[PDB]
Amino acid sequence: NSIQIGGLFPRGADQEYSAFRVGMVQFSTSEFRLTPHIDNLEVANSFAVTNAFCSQFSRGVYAIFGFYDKKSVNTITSFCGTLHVSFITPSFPTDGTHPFVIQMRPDLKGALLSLIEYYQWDKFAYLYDSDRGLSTLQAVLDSAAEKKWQVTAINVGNINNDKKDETYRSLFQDLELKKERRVILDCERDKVNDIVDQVITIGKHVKGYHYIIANLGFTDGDLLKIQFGGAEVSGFQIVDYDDSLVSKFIERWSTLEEKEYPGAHTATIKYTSALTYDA
Amino acid sequence: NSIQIGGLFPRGADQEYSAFRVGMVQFSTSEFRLTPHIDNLEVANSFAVTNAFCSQFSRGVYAIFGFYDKKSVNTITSFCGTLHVSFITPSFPTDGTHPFVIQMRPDLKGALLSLIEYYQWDKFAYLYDSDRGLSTLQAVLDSAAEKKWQVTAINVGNINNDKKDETYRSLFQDLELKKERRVILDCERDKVNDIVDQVITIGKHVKGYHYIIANLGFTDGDLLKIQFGGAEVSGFQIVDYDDSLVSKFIERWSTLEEKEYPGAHTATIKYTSALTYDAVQVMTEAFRNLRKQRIEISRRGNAGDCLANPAVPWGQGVEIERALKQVQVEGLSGNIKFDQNGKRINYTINIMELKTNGPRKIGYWSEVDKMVLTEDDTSGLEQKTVVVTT
Amino acid sequence: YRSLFQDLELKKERRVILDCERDKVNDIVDQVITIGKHVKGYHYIIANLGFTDGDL
Repeated sequence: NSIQIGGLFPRGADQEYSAFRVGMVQFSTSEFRLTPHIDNLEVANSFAVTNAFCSQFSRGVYAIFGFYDKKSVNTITSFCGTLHVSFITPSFPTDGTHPFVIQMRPDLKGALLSLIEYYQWDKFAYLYDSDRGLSTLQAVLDSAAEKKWQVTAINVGNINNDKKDETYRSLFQDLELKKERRVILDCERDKVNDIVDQVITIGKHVKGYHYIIANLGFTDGDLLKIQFGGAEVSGFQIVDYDDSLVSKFIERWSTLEEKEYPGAHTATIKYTSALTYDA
Repeated sequence: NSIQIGGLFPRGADQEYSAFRVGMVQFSTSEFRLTPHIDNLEVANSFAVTNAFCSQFSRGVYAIFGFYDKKSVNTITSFCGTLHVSFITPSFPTDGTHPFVIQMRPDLKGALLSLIEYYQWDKFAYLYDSDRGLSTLQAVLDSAAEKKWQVTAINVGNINNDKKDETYRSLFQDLELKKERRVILDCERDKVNDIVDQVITIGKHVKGYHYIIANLGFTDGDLLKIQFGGAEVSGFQIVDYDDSLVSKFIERWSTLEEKEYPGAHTATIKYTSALTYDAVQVMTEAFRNLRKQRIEISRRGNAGDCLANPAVPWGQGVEIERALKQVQVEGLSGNIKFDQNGKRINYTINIMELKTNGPRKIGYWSEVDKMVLTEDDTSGLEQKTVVVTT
Repeated sequence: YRSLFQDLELKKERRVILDCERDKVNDIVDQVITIGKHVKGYHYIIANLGFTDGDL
C-alpha cells in the first residue's frame, strides 16, 4: 500500500537525505509502502516553503516532513496548525506549544542549566547564533536572576564571511577586559568550526580557559584541533556510539558508496540525520 | 484614476482605521482617489494573512497596507521580496534590509542607548514583551558589554493574563534581591499600564526609583496614575502635541463624533494612528509624483494566483518602490525621509520627562546629532525638599 | 613532539632558537600551535635565511 508523505529538505543537507532514503530501505514493510515527495527548497524563503507546502497539499500527502528556520517556524505552525496536517521535524523545539508539530530534537537548555550548576560558574560570556532561536538565551537569563550570574551574551551570526576575521580578535579582546575564563558557545557546526579555529589562532585554547558547546554535535565537531591545548572542553551527545543498535548502524553506514549516498561513508554521523532516520 | 490598495487592519484597532478614514479625507485629490480593500483579520494568523494577501494579489492592487506580528514579519517580508510588491507598515522595523518594505517607525534604539548614556547608568532591570522583537535586547546587551553594564532582562510577556498579578509579586522581589532602582520597560501600552498598576499596589511608585518607557507614544499611557508617587519617570515621544499642525489636527480630531469614528473623540491619540495618517500622506503624494512621471502602470488582475510556479512579478511596481523611497515630506511626526533600504532617516524624537505638574519635553534626538538637550527648564520649579538622613 | 616540549616544560623554558629546514620548520611550528605554546611569554628564533619564506 502506497502512503504519500511530504519530504522538504534544505539543500546542503545531503547527509540527512541519504539517511532518509536509508530509513526508507531499512523499515519498508510488506503491508504497505511510504511514498515520499522530495523537495529541495531553501528554508530561507518562507514563501517558497509555502509553495512547497501547498504543492504537497495538492499531492494530498498524509504527512509532511522537513527542516525549518526560525524564520519559517511560525509559517509551518500556522499552516499545519490550520489544516491539521502533521509535521515531524528534526529542527529546534518550538518556543510555543502547537497542534500537529511533532519535533525530533530534545530540549537541551535544562541540561545546560544543570551543567552550569555542576561547574558552578558565577559569571561567563555566552556567544550565540540567532538562527536556532534566542529562547535558550532567555532561559539562561532567567537563572541569572536566581543564580545571580553576570553573563555577557553577544551575537556572532551577523558577521559576513568576507570580513570574518578581525571581528573575532576584537571580540575576544573585548572579552579580555573582563578577563573571561569561561564561555559557553552556542553555534552551528560550521560556526563552531570557524570559532574554534580563531580561538586556536589567538591561542586561547590554552589551559586556564574553558568551553562548553551547546549542541548535540559535540562529538560531531572536530575537536582534535584543540584536544591538546590544555583548556578543558565539554558538551553533549544525544547518540552514544557504544550502543548496540548504533554500532550495528555504523557497520553498514560505512559500507555505502558516497556516489549513491554522499557524506554517509564515514565512521560517524550528524545527530540530526540520526533524528531523521529515527523519525 | 482611482488606485486599488491593500488594507490589513487587525481587529480592535478601530482608532487606526478611523485615522485612516481621516487620511482619506485630508488628501483626496482629483488626479486619483484611493480604493482600499479593508480587512479585519488576526495579525497572528500567518495563514489568514497569506489568504487576504493573495486575495488582494488577485485584485492586483498596486499597493498594500497593514500591520504585522513578529510572527508574521517573515511572511510579509518574504512576499514583498518575492512578488516585488510595494508595502507600507506602521509596525516595528525589520532587522534586515528588506526590499519593498516601507515602515513608519524610526528605530527607538539609538535614542534609548543615548538616554542610558545620559543617565550614566551601570545597573538596571530590563522587562520586555517578546512581541516587538528582541532587537532592543540584543542592542542593550551589546552596549552592556562595552560599557560594563549589568543587565537584568526578563520576559514578562509570556505570563498568563489569568493570574497577571501573582507572578509580579515574586518578580519585583527578584529585583529586590539586587535592590534594582532602575528598570527599563519594553511592552505595549496595555501591559505597561497593567504592570504600572502592579507597581502601585506593591508601592514601588515611591521616590528614588527611576523608570523608562520604551515606546514612541510616551504620553499614551496613564501616567497621571503615578504622577505623584515621587519616583522619576521619563520616555521618548515621536509626537509633539504642541505643533500647530498637530494642533489643528486635534482641532478636527476631538470634535468628531466617536460613533462614526471610534477612538477619535479624544484629546489624545495613539502614535500608531499618526503613523497611519502620515503613511496616507506619503503614499498619496507619492502617486501624485507618479502622475508627474506619467509612467503608466495600469494592469488587470494579471498577477492571478500567488502560487505561480515560478511566479514572475511585473516590474512597474519595482519602479513604484523607487518612487516611494524618494518621497520626502512633512508629517505628524515631523519630516519623513527614506533611505533606499526603506528605513525612515534624518528624523527626530523628542525626549520627555514626567514633571510633577505633568509630562514635559527637555530636548530632542536626531539620529545624526544624537542626543540634543533643550534649555527648557522654566527657570526651576523647586528643589523638591532635599532628604536629610541621619 | 609533545613529549619533547613536555620535556622542555620541566626546565620551564621560555626561549628556544629553532634551527631546522623549512619543511620541518613548518611542521614543528604547527605542533607548537597544536600544543599552544605560542602565547605571550614564549619566544622563538628561526635560524635560517628563509624566515620570511616560511608561513608565520
